[PDB]
Amino acid sequence: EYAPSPLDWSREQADTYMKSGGTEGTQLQGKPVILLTTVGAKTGKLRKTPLMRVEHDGQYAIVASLGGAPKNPVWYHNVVKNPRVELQDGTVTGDYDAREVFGDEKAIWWQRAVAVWPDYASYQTKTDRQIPVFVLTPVR
Amino acid sequence: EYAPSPLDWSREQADTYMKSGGTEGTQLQGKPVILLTTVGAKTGKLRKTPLMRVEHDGQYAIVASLGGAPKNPVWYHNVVKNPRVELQDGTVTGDYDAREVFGDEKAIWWQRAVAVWPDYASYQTKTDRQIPVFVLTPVR
Ligand SMILES: C[C@H](OP(=O)(O)OC[C@@H](O)[C@@H](O)[C@@H](O)Cn1c2nc(=O)[nH]c(=O)c-2cc2ccc(O)cc21)C(=O)N[C@@H](CCC(=O)N[C@@H](CCC(=O)N[C@@H](CCC(=O)O)C(=O)O)C(=O)O)C(=O)O
Ligand SMILES: C[C@H](OP(=O)(O)OC[C@@H](O)[C@@H](O)[C@@H](O)Cn1c2nc(=O)[nH]c(=O)c-2cc2ccc(O)cc21)C(=O)N[C@@H](CCC(=O)N[C@@H](CCC(=O)O)C(=O)O)C(=O)O
Repeated sequence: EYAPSPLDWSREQADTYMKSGGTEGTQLQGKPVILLTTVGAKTGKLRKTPLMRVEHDGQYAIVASLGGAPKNPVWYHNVVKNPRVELQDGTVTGDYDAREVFGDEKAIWWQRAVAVWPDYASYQTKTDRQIPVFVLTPVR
Repeated sequence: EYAPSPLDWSREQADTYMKSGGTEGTQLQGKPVILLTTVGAKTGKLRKTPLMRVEHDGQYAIVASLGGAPKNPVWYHNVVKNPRVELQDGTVTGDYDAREVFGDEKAIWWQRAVAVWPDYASYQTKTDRQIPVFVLTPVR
């Protein structure tokens, strides 16, 4: 009662990430965090979203978890509509194309994500909604 | 003169800016440079555009001119359609609302811009078309 909401923390972390040029706000419980920029599905405004860092050979994966909620985070719809995103990993920023993965291809990235953030597994057991995963490829 | 083509240079400067987290690529002939993020008017894709830094009390101005050429840079149309932009000044990134300015209000910012980059004045004498200027106001 009177404490900030999980959404307030997320906003604050994003802000710190931006103000600091990727030097602060890059961690959550000692695990690395990236900053995603998406284009609003409806408004066309830039939205900043801290997410866990899941990386393999220059590609990143992002997970639309929101704890184990019934409904996807709003940013999920931004990525689907506008797959050109920006991902900042510490001081390094790049543009990427995002592609939702399914089945066996997803299970690969899902395992890599759980290795970074074990709670993802627990999130999935809390809900029948299949937690989306996108794979991000640098533009070349 | 062994200069790179203006497109290639722009891409490269933007890239350096992004890779370095605003620590490199922030200068052009000893004058400061910002990195503008816009949403494509038609595609909805993120575009990164290095521009001269023109600043006053937390607001920025940006000037739309490739030399004194007949047609506006294409990013001009992105800002008109999608006035919510991002501006990176060195390590600092923020969200801004952009509005095109005219008459007396423009002349104020035009003076500040010429102080930073005198060539702007010369660009305007090469064309009857009035070189656009936007004023960017922080939001959030
Ligand atoms: C070719 C095009 O680039 P541009 O026209 O944005 O280039 C303008 C240049 O000014 C920039 O490269 C700029 O970075 C250069 N520059 C500077 N330029 C300055 O002006 N001022 C400065 O102070 C400055 C400083 C500066 C300092 C260092 C440096 O390295 C460069 C600097 C492009 O990327 N094309 C791409 C993307 C274009 C795009 O955004 N496309 C939109 C299309 C929206 C549109 O145009 N809508 C209508 C237009 C119709 C109409 O106009 O009525 C349509 O296409 O139907 C989208 O994605 O949606 C492509 O073809 O794919
Ligand atoms: C409430 C909403 O948030 P959301 O995008 O649904 O999801 C909440 C997010 O904070 C949340 O998903 C993540 O940021 C939280 N989060 C992680 N969330 C995850 O899902 N996965 C992670 O791995 C993760 C890691 C993480 C690490 C650190 C941290 O601080 C937060 C982390 C929001 O930001 N609303 C904004 C923007 C909404 C938006 O994009 N609007 C759209 C359309 C909206 C409409 O249709 O009404 C538009 O502009 O077009 C607003 O209402 O103005």
